[PDB]
Amino acid sequence: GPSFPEPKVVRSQGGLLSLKLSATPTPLAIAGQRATLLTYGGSFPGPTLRVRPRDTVRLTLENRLPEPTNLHWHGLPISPKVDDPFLEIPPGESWTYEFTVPKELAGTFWYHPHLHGRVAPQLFAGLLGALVVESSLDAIPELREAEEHLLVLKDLALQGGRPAPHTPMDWMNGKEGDLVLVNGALRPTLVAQKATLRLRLLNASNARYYRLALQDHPLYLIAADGGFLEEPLEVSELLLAPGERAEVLVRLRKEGRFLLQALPYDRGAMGMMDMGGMAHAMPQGPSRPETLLYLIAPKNPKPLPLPKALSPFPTLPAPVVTRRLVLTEDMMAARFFINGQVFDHRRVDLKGQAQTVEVWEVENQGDMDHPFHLHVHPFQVLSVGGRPFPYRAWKDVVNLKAGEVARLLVPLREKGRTVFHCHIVEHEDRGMMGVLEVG
Ligand SMILES: [Hg+2]
Ligand SMILES: [Hg+2]
Ligand SMILES: [Hg+2]
Ligand SMILES: [Hg+2]
Repeated sequence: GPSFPEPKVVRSQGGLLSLKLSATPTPLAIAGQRATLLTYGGSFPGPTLRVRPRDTVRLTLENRLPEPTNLHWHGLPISPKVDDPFLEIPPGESWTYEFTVPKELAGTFWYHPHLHGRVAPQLFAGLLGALVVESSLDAIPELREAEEHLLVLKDLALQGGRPAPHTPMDWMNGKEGDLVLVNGALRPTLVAQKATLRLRLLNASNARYYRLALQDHPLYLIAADGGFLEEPLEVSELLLAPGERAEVLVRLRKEGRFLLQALPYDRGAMGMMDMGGMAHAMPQGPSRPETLLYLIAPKNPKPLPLPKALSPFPTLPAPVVTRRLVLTEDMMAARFFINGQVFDHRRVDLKGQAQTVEVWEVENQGDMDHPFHLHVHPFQVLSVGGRPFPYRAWKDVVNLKAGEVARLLVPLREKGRTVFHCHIVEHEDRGMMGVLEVG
């Protein structure tokens, strides 16, 4: 097959993507070994769904797992009556998700389970795939002529031919694995045919961070989680927290082999030690560097010029309310809180008005990085840690380091009950989630 493995794409036809997927234990070959994973569509990752604004999506999910499951349409500003975080599909049963892709939308999104208490083991086992919303912007020559690839960043650990079980420590930290894969492949080679690459990036890991850097090259950020930036932004590196997406242009500068690496990064994971007194928690420190893929540049590369502009970001109406949501931890209990409470599906925590804008101040008072996700309502990050964000774009996950405050501009779109939570998914399963009702 192609040197660079990417999930099979399923495209809308005549404005309709109609597809049946089964969530099923699947024997496959992964990273040179045989394993049974939990998959959608018999593959890991699941198939990439590729749609356009105004398309109809009709997706029937059949649950062939021994426990309930559902789908979360991550990043999609659709109704929570469709993207229903409380819906349970029992084992053996099916459910059809039907929605229209919003008109003003573009980017890389994804799908995976969202059932409180069950997310971490299901996601870790392989239940995830990408969804790409194509844009008329993709037709401008500076993007059209680029070579495009999806990179699904997901790690895994195997034990006895199956995903390794969660340990107590995994529930405290979020589980990371030793197999650090791209599209389910171990350190694949991307033999570029064009001098400009357009890479769509997805962190589908439970807890692992990817501090992305390509040897000898900057990256040009062109999209965040849920849409384009206003113009390309040059960066020397790019951190993708769990749940985040980005799109970058890579402008290959000379012939040769360049490593795309996940550089060392300390997200505040903890170990346990006993040094003659203490049996207490201790910092793991930074992750070890990982090579994600080998990028081979073509002969005499001459990259396209960058787009001078992408998409103008809407200036939003003036906000009508400010929220404050404080994140805390009880590490030894593996419990996690928002404003001093754990999730209760019966309890509404915030009540907001559709079509108004809110300011959300999210404060991490813990010692671990916590990536904060809000369903249904994409937001504009104004600042994090008191530093203004260097671009305007739609996001749905924002990373907060220990002590940091994020200030978000949150337009409320669809009416109904939805959730917000930490995207270190073990933390969500262990309580770090709340309920927003929009009316
Ligand atoms: Hg998610
Ligand atoms: Hg979720
Ligand atoms: Hg110690
Ligand atoms: Hg968290």
